[PDB]
Amino acid sequence: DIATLSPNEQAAIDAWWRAANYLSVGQIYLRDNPLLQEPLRPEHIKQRLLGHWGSDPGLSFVYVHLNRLIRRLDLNLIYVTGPGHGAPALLANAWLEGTYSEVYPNCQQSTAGLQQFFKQFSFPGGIGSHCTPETPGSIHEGGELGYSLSHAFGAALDNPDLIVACVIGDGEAETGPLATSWHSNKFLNPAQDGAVLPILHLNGYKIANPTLLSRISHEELRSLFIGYGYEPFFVEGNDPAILHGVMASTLATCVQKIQAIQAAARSGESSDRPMWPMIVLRTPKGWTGPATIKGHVVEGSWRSHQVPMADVLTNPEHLQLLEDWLRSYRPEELFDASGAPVAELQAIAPIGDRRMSANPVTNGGLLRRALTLPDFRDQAVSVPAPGKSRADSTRPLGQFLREVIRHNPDNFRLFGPDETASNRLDAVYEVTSKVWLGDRIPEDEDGGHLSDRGRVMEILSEHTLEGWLEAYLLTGRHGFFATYEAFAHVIDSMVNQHAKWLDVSKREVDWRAPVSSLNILLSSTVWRQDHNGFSHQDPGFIDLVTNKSARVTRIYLPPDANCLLSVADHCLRSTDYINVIVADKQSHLQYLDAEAAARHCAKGIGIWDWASNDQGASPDVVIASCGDVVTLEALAATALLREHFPDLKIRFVNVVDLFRLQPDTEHPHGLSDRDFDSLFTVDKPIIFNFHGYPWLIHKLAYRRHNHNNLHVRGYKEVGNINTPLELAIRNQVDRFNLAIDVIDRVPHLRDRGAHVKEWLKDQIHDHIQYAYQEGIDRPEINQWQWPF
Amino acid sequence: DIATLSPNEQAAIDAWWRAANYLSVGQIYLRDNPLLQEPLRPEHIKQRLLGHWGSDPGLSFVYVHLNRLIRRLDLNLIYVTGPGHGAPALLANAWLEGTYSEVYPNCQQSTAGLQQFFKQFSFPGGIGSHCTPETPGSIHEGGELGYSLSHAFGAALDNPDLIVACVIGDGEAETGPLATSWHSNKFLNPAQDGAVLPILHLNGYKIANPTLLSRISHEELRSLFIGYGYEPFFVEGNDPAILHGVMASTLATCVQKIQAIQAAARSGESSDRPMWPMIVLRTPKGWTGPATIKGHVVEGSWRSHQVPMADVLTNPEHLQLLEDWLRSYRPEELFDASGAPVAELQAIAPIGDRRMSANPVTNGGLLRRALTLPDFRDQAVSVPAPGKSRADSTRPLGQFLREVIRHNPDNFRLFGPDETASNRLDAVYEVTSKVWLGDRIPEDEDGGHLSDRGRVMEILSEHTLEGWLEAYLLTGRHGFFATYEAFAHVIDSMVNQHAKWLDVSKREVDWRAPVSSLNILLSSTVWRQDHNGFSHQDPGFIDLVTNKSARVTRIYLPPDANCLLSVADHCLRSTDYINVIVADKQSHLQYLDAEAAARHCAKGIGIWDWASNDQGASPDVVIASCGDVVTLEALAATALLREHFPDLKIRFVNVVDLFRLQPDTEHPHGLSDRDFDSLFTVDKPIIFNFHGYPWLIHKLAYRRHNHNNLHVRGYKEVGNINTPLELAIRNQVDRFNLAIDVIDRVPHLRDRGAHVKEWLKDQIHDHIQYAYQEGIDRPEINQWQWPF
Ligand SMILES: Cc1ncc(C[n+]2csc(CCOP(=O)(O)OP(=O)(O)O)c2C)c(N)n1
Ligand SMILES: Cc1ncc(C[n+]2csc(CCOP(=O)(O)OP(=O)(O)O)c2C)c(N)n1
Ligand SMILES: [Mg+2]
Ligand SMILES: [Mg+2]
Repeated sequence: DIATLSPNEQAAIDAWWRAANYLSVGQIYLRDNPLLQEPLRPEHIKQRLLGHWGSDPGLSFVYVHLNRLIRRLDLNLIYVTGPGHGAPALLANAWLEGTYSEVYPNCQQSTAGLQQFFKQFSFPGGIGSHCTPETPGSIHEGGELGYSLSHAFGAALDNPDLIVACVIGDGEAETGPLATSWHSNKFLNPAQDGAVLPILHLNGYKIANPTLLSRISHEELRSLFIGYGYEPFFVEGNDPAILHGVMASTLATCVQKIQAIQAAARSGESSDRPMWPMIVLRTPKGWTGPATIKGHVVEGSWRSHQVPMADVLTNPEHLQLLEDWLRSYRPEELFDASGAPVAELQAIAPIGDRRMSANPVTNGGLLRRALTLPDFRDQAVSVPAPGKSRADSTRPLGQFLREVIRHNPDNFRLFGPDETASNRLDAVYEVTSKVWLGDRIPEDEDGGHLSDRGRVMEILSEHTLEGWLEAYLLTGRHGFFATYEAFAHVIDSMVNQHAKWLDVSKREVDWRAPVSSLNILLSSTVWRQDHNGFSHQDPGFIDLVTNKSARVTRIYLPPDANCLLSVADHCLRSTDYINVIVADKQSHLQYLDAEAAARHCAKGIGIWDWASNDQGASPDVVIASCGDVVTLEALAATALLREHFPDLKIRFVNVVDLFRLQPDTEHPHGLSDRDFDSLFTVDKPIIFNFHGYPWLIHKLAYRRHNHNNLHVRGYKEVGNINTPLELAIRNQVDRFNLAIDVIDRVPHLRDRGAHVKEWLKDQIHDHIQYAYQEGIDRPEINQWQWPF
Repeated sequence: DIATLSPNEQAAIDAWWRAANYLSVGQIYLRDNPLLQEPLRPEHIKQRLLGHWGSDPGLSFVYVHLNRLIRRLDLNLIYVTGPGHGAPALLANAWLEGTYSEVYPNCQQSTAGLQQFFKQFSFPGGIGSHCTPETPGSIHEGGELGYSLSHAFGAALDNPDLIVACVIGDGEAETGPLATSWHSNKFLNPAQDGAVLPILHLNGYKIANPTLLSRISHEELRSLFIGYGYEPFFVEGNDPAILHGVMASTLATCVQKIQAIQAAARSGESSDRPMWPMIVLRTPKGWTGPATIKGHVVEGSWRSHQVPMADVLTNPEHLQLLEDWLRSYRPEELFDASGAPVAELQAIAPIGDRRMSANPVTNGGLLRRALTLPDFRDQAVSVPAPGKSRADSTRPLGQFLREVIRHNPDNFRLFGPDETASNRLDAVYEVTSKVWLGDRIPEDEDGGHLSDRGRVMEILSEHTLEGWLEAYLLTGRHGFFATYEAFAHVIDSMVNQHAKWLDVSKREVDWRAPVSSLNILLSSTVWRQDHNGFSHQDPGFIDLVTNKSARVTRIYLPPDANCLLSVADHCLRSTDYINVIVADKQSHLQYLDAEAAARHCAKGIGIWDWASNDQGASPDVVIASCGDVVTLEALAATALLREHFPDLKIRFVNVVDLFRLQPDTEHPHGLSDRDFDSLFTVDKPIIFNFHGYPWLIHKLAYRRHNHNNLHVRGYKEVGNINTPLELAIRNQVDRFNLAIDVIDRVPHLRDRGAHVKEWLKDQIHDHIQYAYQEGIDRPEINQWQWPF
């Protein structure tokens, strides 16, 4: 009889819901006198009110009913919260369960604890107004709307017994990212993955406008969610006495369907995509607060958002209304004399680790197991001569990722936006295929690698693809994101949200265990100009992640395949960083051996001895490169200069870890002044080729002593369509432009390099003319290799 | 008998479709011998193949059938293209119509012209592989997928007789932005707006993966689009003989419904939201190219994306197959001896301006009419004393925008992501309300401002909101975007796409008339930290738009309301810029009179005489500010310094136009070296308060002579929750931190300013302690005003 509830246990559910609402109101308003033992006075109210109330009753209404199902059916849920500004509702229920008392002993379950509990919310030196990392049992910050549903599916990607209850605000459902995330049920395998129970909180209003989904007809709303692949169940009303029975019955039915779906799939008798149940709530906005305030409707309206009454200190009448509002929950029968919840409320709280706020899944770092990585030197290419052998850069990486999948069959996934094949990572398909969970045709088997049990996630929407990965990591698993650099601006907002989550969890919150790292691989960079991607690519994503501190983000630009393996191997072991790896899929030169590449990545930046002209003497110029396309151009320029000026001494420096340039004061990761002055001399000119905007190097190396002698070339603009070398000429990162820049900077070459500079300009013109006539570069340009 | 088509006219339609397909293949592959008069040889094939073929037959199939309806029903369409990489299909049909010959006389309709026509595509010194601005009759670039449907609705926002046929690739429909854009039919008013006929090109595959929408059941697909508010019609098959009849019948029926919908709405007898017709195409991908190539299925598969055969010069067998492919269209009966389309094809082309490629709507600058702007000096606040009066900053702007709406009732709209009321722009509601076109309840009137004829567009999603505006501008109308700075990262990718469109159209394309400017207003900046927005706001959007050159983007940071009006007035007259206006909604000080604000905006950066300490003497320090919150702190610091050091001489410089700092060499807009050295002295230290990342100032003013003496304070990081003054202290942009920095930099104060520096530090500590105890700043901090 799970569907029906006894009248007495409905009272306990109702009492819990009132208590949660009372604590929600207290946090927003009160600063002292939590239990209204003495009459409310203006010194008890917070001066600045920033909390949100409109969505709080709805979140608490769902939370109390989910707790009922946990006690009876012994489930485990995590309750990903969409609105995010309904943080008071989550904290209030966590406090009642006892989770908040355990995590924060200061906010004890007593009258003194309540005063501290109310005081801290939305207060300086206290918790924030959203679901920040300080919130127990929270994986989604919720401040930026649209990513709640994708996070729900990410947390359920490999937890077969987990059920994720994601509450979505209708205002959030208008956003782009969330509209696609509904389709993510077609990538969820019932046999080996958990279930997501999305609940659409259709209160009917945003801050100031009716929501789109509330104002479409009931038939259209039902048809919309059937099209998404769900089976919608509607819970509508405004009377708690009726809604308690309806909500309990509907939730019980939905969970039975979810268990029925999983049981059939795991038995192997029904391997077909099911209609996942879904719940729609039509509760009024703020449907327990004041009805009218200033002659306007406040309950179930857009005015219920955040604070119904902002002016309470000034207006004594409003303060009386606020006091009447608190009394409406009848706190005298909810808390005992000491200030703790009465025995009635304690009896219906989940016990121990079953509590949604205390679920270990939310604090995923506790469940994180280190990846069993194979030795990457077994996939490294062979380079008997550096700079003379040619091989495909991403083929070794695909093989390495294939091995990682084999040895980590449950806690590793590969995320790629329909470009894993385009990125030349087909080696991963030799063991596992892409997960589809949809209908299949015979032509798919020949062409594509599709199966229900697939460790590679593919969908064009990079918003939901990024959402899956972030939730996957915060749950304690590992993953690798491989995409194009042209489309990195799409996930720009999501990376910022994840970046601030890691930063806060690392420093401010001490009970948050370290989660795995967010590894992003960007291929097909701006310079090659592949067939895919728009004409005007942009390396601006590298700039936007540098705004985040070096304590949370790392950027790597490996020059060849072996260095890519070392970077990939190292970054699969890190914990609390956003690693951005900029590689290129085209067949390039190979410079570093397996052992040499490993040492190079350990230093992050080093001098290439085979390319450097003279050791044991002071260099005349330091030529540095960061990317891998620009690395070839820098080497080609070095070959030209050494051929035309035999006595010129050149030191070649290649930098892989971009944040090594920052001084040691900014971060312990950066190079010290002595170490930096050793690589880049204190007085000789530095010619720096860089994949990306040339100014990013100036920002990092601004505090250095020799910054005034640093000359950076890099991406400026791209024409409509160009050959690989013509594009380099336009941005002046070409081999000839690099050689010309060296001649200008070196003092003793200004008079002696006049003849060579003229010849170099002729080469620039000659190659451009050939490009226009033939559309391709000369054969000796594509087949260039280190001559010394 | 529009539905049925005569057998003879079906032959003409088929002949046109074959001709369009033949030209599509020629552009991708051929470089000479366009009509295959001589046998195909490897010297005729392009060396590098970058064109896309998979989507080309589908686009041409729709295009030829739309042209049939234009001739018969005298419609006018624009054919917004979603795939974008199907550029060859658009150019081929433009060539056949004659539009391409007229716009580009070099590519004449002859054998010589065809050779030039094929040669230029995807070739250096030629057109690109996407729908760049060079493409006749194109408003959407299509390179970044997901924005096609929003652009279709933007183009029809005020053209009552226009019908927009938007073709959407199924892979694009997976993206987040496009999933929301389906709901934009609920903001389109049938009475006064055009219609959008979205066509879903469901070929079943992307580059390497089956598409999500193709693999859901037919019933789910139908239910999904009924939920979006459309009435889906399915056109399925692979035999052109049958599809020609079915496609013609379906298109004719859909247009009759669209005309029936508009006629009923304009008659006033049915003011209800209708079910807009929509079409789903299930044609195979590349369903006229080769069937098998290397033992794999190539037609109607993911291998048909871009080029079916990449190795043609190397493999003689593939070249044979390519030659057989071209012959399959039978070019001998499509082009005459001279190389022009036969009289049969010419007879079915639309005449003159009815051609979709020649429609003036696509080249919106031709239809652009200047906005009738009222004198902004009638909405200006009064400031008898600068820096002493306090007034709301956005209230005058809302009144000004209300006047603009009244005098421009047809070609001006205001776009706001459900924050116009929160942004304190309710003055606009005094004349026109928000457009809803959905069901309404009585509570809606009493509170919100909703009506079918509304000039304010409000949807929570910012991808579709930005998409509407960009299409609105490119169609020749005007608009104003008002949003929060915290959510500017969402429209990050869309702005870059619009930025490159304006840049290419301004320089490369000469027949593109100048469209109106994209005016973006960012309110509720990071410093105030209002209730809305996540805790960790970011001013990074300002940095990203600076990566674009100053020739396409402008950034303004007005300090008060009157300067905000002048900036808004000026930027409503500009044409080809992306104007970013960073204001703040909170009640601030007012510094500039209506006349003074006008002069200040004309110069872009000037010396405030009332705040400057001593004229006629060399300043000891130049204090500069950019934003408006930091402007108050800079003024407060000046008041402290002038109070404690009477003999200190301070020059106060306020900069509104950010790009004025760039040297005149970078752009003619920037200040000359003499002008810059006049404002900021050549040798005295400069203390620069900046709203945003402090390094952006260094990037702009790097080439200046006095850059080494420039010290920028700005946004660094934000705590979980802070008061307005505590946040400034953390970032050291506070008045006390500013005063301390001045004491350090000024050489003759480092000894005399020891006592004052200690007192300033005490003030910092004292205010922080009060904030922690009370949660609010001291009254004398909020009520500060210029004392001199
Ligand atoms: C993309 C985006 N647009 C706007 C906002 C501003 N915002 C913060 S909370 C909120 C309300 C969202 O409404 P809904 O999801 O219905 O929430 P509820 O009514 O349950 O509070 C809005 C618009 C945002 N955070 N992100
Ligand atoms: C957001 C985004 N993801 C991925 C890409 C890369 N891309 C460009 S075209 C394409 C194929 C998808 O095209 P589809 O919509 O299926 O069109 P059709 O071939 O049916 O015309 C892809 C993945 C992109 N440009 N933008
Ligand atoms: Mg809501
Ligand atoms: Mg497709």
